Amino acid sequence: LDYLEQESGTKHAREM
Amino acid sequence: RTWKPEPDPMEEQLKQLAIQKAQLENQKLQSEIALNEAKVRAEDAKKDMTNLDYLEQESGTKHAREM
Repeated sequence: LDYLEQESGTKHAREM
Repeated sequence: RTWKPEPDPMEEQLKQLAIQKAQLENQKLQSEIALNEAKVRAEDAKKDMTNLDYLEQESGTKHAREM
């Protein structure tokens, strides 16, 4: 899950 | 002639417990193989995460997201 979120930019999107 | 060798309760049981022990040992080995496979999968996931972190750092994606 952490790899998919990092690859898809979901973490970056949620950071903003 | 009419002599039936009496069975020994103890010596009887012990054998049943030894059979149970053998079965339990086989199940223990199976569980150990399962655990080793699970650890292999976990290490593969960690390797994938490390590869992702290396690619992001090399390509500057981390720097881009930092801004």
